[PDB]
Amino acid sequence: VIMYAXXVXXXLXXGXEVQLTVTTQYGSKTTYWAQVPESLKDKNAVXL
Amino acid sequence: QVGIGTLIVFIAMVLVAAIAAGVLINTAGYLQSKGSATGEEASAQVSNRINIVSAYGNVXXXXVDYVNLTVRQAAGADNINLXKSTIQWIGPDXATTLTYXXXXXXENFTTXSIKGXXXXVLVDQSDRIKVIMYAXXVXXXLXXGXEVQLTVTTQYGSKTTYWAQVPESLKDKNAVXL
Amino acid sequence: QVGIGTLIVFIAMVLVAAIAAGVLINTAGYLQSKGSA
Amino acid sequence: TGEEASAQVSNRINIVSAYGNVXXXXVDYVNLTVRQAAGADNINLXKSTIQWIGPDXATTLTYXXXXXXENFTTXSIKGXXXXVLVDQSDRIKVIMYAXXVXXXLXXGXEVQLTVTTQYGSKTTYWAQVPESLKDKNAVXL
Amino acid sequence: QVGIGTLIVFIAMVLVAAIAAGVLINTAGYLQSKGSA
Amino acid sequence: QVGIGTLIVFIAMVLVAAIAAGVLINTAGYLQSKGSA
Amino acid sequence: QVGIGTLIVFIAMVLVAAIAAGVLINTAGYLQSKGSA
Ligand SMILES: *[C@@H]1O[C@H](CO)[C@@H](O[C@@H]2O[C@H](C(=O)O)[C@@H](O[C@@H]3O[C@@H](C(=O)O)[C@@H](O)[C@H](OS(=O)(=O)O)[C@H]3O)[C@H](O)[C@H]2O)[C@H](O)[C@H]1O
Ligand SMILES: *[C@@H]1O[C@H](CO)[C@@H](O[C@@H]2O[C@H](C(=O)O)[C@@H](O[C@@H]3O[C@@H](C(=O)O)[C@@H](O)[C@H](OS(=O)(=O)O)[C@H]3O)[C@H](O)[C@H]2O)[C@H](O)[C@H]1O
Ligand SMILES: *[C@@H]1O[C@H](CO)[C@@H](O[C@@H]2O[C@H](C(=O)O)[C@@H](O[C@@H]3O[C@@H](C(=O)O)[C@@H](O)[C@H](OS(=O)(=O)O)[C@H]3O)[C@H](O)[C@H]2O)[C@H](O)[C@H]1O
Ligand SMILES: *[C@@H]1O[C@H](CO)[C@@H](O[C@@H]2O[C@H](C(=O)O)[C@@H](O[C@@H]3O[C@@H](C(=O)O)[C@@H](O)[C@H](OS(=O)(=O)O)[C@H]3O)[C@H](O)[C@H]2O)[C@H](O)[C@H]1O
Ligand SMILES: *[C@@H]1O[C@H](CO)[C@@H](O[C@@H]2O[C@H](C(=O)O)[C@@H](O[C@@H]3O[C@@H](C(=O)O)[C@@H](O)[C@H](OS(=O)(=O)O)[C@H]3O)[C@H](O)[C@H]2O)[C@H](O)[C@H]1O
Repeated sequence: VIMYAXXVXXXLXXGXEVQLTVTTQYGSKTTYWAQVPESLKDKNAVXL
Repeated sequence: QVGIGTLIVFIAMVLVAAIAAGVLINTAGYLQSKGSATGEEASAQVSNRINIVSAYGNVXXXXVDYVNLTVRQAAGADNINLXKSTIQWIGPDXATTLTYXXXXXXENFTTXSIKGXXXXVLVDQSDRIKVIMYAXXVXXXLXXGXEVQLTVTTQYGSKTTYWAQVPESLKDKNAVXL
Repeated sequence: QVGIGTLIVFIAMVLVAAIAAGVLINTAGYLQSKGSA
Repeated sequence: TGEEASAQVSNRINIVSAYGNVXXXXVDYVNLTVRQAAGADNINLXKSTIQWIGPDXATTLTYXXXXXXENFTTXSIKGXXXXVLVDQSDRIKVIMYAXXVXXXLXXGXEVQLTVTTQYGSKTTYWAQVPESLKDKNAVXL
Repeated sequence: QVGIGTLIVFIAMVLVAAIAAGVLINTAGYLQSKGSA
Repeated sequence: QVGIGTLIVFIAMVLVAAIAAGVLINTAGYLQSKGSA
Repeated sequence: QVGIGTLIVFIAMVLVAAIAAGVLINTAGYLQSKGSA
């Protein structure tokens, strides 16, 4: 699932946390607390 | 007619179970997110720690004016930011808690680089950053014998203590090792 | 009707235990890699 | 119920270090430096209470604004707010007048501080004054 | 009505876990202060 | 709800280990500085 | 007439859950005092 964060919000810096709820058509809800690593120094890709 | 009655009650049971089933899962949804985050932060607090390799100090006239520390990230430590860390100075005159700045003085410390690209972050195991502390701008210089207690604390809460004991004599020493 | 209600809740209890099982292993997975390092 | 109980267990307030002033020949202030625990949310120190089991008076301290009497005052060591811990890197110093709560503090005396947050998580710190305070401007209880 | 029974029993396990959780934290606090001293 | 109860108890264990780990490292910290002097 | 049956049985479940719920609450209380001491 693709999400352009610099267009949705304002491009997350370090530490910035986002709470996502993916709700299916029938109604089932899945929560994910995607928290950016507190440091992004010399990292090409991170694991939220 | 009894068939008509049980049908409507049956519709109630599937809806009542669905509500009970639903909130049973979303409650587990919150706790698993909190449980996952708690495990990561708890391990970070234990592991992401700063090791103090060495500490020296410039000597003017006969009183130590600067206190420098070469810091290195501990074993198995992720990125450590030296701007989100506070150094607590338990000296002979004051007891302030130093914070980060940008070129030292006052009740703030500055970090110059030694080996690395970033002069404020410990990216790899092989980087050393020098923590500049102005003793003449925090207390009242640092004469002989006057020891201070420094505890560098990272943002996660890891604490490293170092007793900077000035040499008992400061005569004919341009720079000494605290 | 009680049997029907039990079956729906049974699915939730199965799924809830799976979620609790999952985080337990995944947390241990991160810890072993951090511990090994 | 699930949300509240999880906050009760998880959101806790940790204590980094303690230090206090030394006037004449005794300790008059007992300052702290608190920090959020693993995954703790916003901790409002204005809604928390500190239980003081001292050598003399054993009371429960509430919050005020500059401290004396039976209250504590919270200054901000590092952060935007000075009464609530928001980020993991926030440090707030609580100030407690030991010459107002009790009759100052001498050597050997120990204080049992229980910092209970609003939700209920309790952190206990056994502040022990050093057994000698000769020629010390500040100590580390 | 089987779903109803789960709800209150669910609430119970939240509390007993909270009660169980506490006894370790405050106990470990004592050995924390005692061990340091 | 057995899974839900496991989660909160799991949060207890990590914190307790975090407290216990904090004791040993800081306790060794003072000994390190005292021993060096 | 079928709706009368599920009402009374519903009353049984909440009490049965409450009876069971208390059992863990009070039992956890004993080990809390037992464990703390
Ligand atoms: C801890 O590390 C800091 C790193 O900056 C070091 O700082 C330097 O101390 C010098 C001195 O007080 O020891 C000071 O020296 C003056 O300025 C120099 C330069 O212009 O910066 C230079 O003119 C002269 O010193 S030197 O280059 O001959 O050594 C002197 O006039 C530096 O400015 C200062 O940054 C601390 O000394 C050390 O303890
Ligand atoms: C190590 O930790 C330090 C802690 O101070 C951190 O320093 C801060 O970095 C911020 C950013 O560069 O990441 C910078 O943020 C300011 O505020 C931003 C926003 O309004 O919040 C933005 O205006 C600017 O930053 S940025 O969006 O262009 O990146 C900036 O004005 C803080 O000023 C800076 O102290 C380090 O980044 C970290 O490595
Ligand atoms: C615990 O934390 C409290 C936080 O307030 C701290 O309180 C301050 O102690 C100062 C001193 O160390 O006793 C005291 O100093 C006087 O007042 C200063 C100012 O007007 O506030 C200043 O005039 C003088 O001190 S200084 O600026 O030269 O250092 C002095 O007359 C502060 O008023 C007091 O709030 C405790 O010390 C600490 O233990
Ligand atoms: C930590 O907790 C403190 C608790 O005092 C909080 O500060 C207080 O917040 C109150 C409110 O929650 O904003 C505010 O209350 C005032 O008085 C109320 C009433 O008359 O008693 C009411 O007018 C307003 O509040 S409210 O009813 O809308 O909630 C408000 O004017 C207190 O003045 C304020 O000190 C801190 O913010 C928190 O961090
Ligand atoms: C080395 O150890 C000696 C031990 O005698 C110590 O001196 C004594 O300290 C006492 C105290 O700890 O300050 C002091 O006690 C006096 O009497 C107390 C009471 O009336 O019995 C009380 O008034 C005062 O002490 S206290 O309650 O505040 O602790 C005090 O006036 C003794 O008189 C004193 O000889 C040295 O200080 C230490 O360096």
